[PDB]
Amino acid sequence: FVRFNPRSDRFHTLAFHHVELWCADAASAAGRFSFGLGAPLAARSDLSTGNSAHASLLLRSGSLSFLFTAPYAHGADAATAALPSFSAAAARRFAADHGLAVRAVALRVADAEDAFRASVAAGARPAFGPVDLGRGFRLAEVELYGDVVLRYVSYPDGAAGEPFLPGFEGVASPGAADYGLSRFDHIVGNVPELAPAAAYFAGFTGFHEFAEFTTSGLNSMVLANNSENVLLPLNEPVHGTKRRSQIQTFLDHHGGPGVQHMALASDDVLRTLREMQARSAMGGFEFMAPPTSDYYDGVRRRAGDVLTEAQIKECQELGVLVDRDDQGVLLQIFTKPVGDRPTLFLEIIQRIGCMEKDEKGQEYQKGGCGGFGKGNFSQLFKSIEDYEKSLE
Amino acid sequence: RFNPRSDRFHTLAFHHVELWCADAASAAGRFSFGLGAPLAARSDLSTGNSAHASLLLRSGSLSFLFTAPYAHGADAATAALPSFSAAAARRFAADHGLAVRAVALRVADAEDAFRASVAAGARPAFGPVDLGRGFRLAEVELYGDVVLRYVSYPDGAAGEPFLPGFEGVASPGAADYGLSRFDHIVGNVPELAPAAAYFAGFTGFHEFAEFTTGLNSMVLANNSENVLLPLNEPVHGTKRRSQIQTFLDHHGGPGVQHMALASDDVLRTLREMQARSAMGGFEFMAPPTSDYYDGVRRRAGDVLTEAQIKECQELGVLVDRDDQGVLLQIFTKPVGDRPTLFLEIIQRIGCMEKDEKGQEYQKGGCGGFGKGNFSQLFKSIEDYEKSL
Ligand SMILES: [Fe+2]
Ligand SMILES: [Fe+2]
Repeated sequence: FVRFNPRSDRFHTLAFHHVELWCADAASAAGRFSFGLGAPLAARSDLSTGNSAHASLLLRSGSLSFLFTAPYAHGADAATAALPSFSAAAARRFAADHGLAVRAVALRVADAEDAFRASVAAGARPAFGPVDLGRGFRLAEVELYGDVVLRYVSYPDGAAGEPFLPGFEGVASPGAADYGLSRFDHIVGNVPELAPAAAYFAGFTGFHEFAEFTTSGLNSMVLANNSENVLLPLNEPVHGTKRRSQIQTFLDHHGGPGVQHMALASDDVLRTLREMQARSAMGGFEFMAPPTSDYYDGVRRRAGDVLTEAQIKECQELGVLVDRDDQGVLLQIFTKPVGDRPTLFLEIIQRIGCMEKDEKGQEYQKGGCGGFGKGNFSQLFKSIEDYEKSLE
Repeated sequence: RFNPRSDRFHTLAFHHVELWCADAASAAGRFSFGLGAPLAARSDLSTGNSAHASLLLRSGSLSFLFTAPYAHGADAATAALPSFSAAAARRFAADHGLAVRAVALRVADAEDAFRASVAAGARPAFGPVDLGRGFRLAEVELYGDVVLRYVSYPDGAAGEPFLPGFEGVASPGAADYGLSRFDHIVGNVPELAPAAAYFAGFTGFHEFAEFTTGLNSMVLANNSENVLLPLNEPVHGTKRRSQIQTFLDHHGGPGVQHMALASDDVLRTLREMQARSAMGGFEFMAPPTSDYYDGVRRRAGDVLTEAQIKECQELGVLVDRDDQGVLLQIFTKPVGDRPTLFLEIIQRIGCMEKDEKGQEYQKGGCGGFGKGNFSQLFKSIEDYEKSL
């Protein structure tokens, strides 16, 4: 149901800006994600650019921005880091600690200095004080959950032509094309306990609850900004049970709280999935086994009035799950872990519905249109369990 | 000129090369796509291995293993590679970043290779052990934190994925780009003489070639000479900082500088590889300017056609020759973040010594190592700095 929205953000939160993974080797991670996701390299900051502290590669597709960063070892001169908050020692420990993982969830805000200030005044634990990067660009960080930080980035609307962040050199893509992913939809974190994680996070941002799924194996709650275009869910495990909670399994292998999955939206998910799946065999990402025709007979009954046989067929061929909503239709699919451990994975989706306008010809879509796959949980759990037992 | 055939143990050929990292999935995936080597075997949590995640890529006879250690809830006993040590691997990655940890050769008897090696000076790294099904493994120190690994197994075991404990992975939707075998693997050390004395000393590998130019080099080889393992040391002086020292500096010690991978049709191979550079594959050294190709016409116009020279020029491949042999070669830019490890793609033309029946055995090293191209090499990187 639609939960009330008290529009209580403590600072103006515009939208997701980017995500940064602190890696063992940026070249490797960025390189694989670039062809695996169809996100050409767009900016860079490394030795070739005068940064001898860290190597950073920014991949982009539509409005999706993925930053991959790794520390140099010797001859490293910290003062040359394009990202002032970088810590070689911290990064090195991060990589050994979790393998491939998300370090920063960055949101564009009206003013990074005021967002930090209002955040710390409301309990946020500071991670990196506000600094100017140049051209009206500001950055600040506070602790989100575990060793993941919530990063604030602000700049004049007129500076949006910047490749990424000051200090980053733009990279052109002439012999390059994307697969259709356009934006981050939601970023989910796993914590040992929801309430305290939620109280701290909602308490310093003013973000409100948009949705919740409670019980197997987990309790989830989605937090959103005023306009609800920024969605940050949190999961906690449910103890006891039969098999170990999939949430606990992550905390165990990951070694603590962290980003579990990131949902990436496409406006034509079928075209996008075909491109990704064509790359699976040679280093790309793999997807969860497609459900069986029974599941799909069910989608014909559940939503045969929005998808066409040739579409539902495509869905079954790729392994896409389909959910219906009081006001929208959701197509979603999950990849297998993108790193060495069964921790971080990706979700690819497309939302159908909830379109409206704002005195302009551009028709915007309501955030979270179609839900989060509540109807598919049953199947998702069965696919996960089966694969689990399959791993014995 | 003289092959003393002094091997202290039976060295059959290159078996695989293992790179250690904190993140093997990323490295393996990028390399798979960049080299055209589909996944052929794995050993990890999904196979009962909670100590390390290992991925084996393969193209023809080339085998690349990528390994990273698990951090929490790990059982060391479950390692498929008994020599693996989590703490040593973590330290290795923080020290060198993405790099080659092991150069593995297939030998007659791994135990015999080890015993014969330490009997002659080798620093032991891991004692011989039986992995099961006739498979044996041992390791000794090569240079720095890189080890020379020995594996052995009966010709009937060849019917298995990799080493016991590794699960085979089928690649129905996967095709390679023509890379078929390792040609040579080069290590950089601070001082050549002692390192080469040590290395040639415990293996019995003889000196195949030598280049005394800012670096000096010796190429050691096994009896059949199908295993070539060169060494470089930097020569200090003049102005420019030795590219060999740059490696040592950024890498933090001795280590593998480059691996030359051979293809039977390198032009065909390079087109596939270069078509993927823009999307995460590997980048190469910018092509030499046309005057260089005016040069290969002059120097190899008798063995290569105009169409073939232009193809080389489009791809940026360098050409060189010796007596009875032609070498085609190209260098990629660093494969990881640090200006250290890189790859060399080549094809050797000639030295097809046979008894009139058909192509079956080419002498190793046919065409040299690119001596005639060093000057273009110095110029290509100079053109990089002189283009910030
Ligand atoms: Fe999701
Ligand atoms: Fe070479």
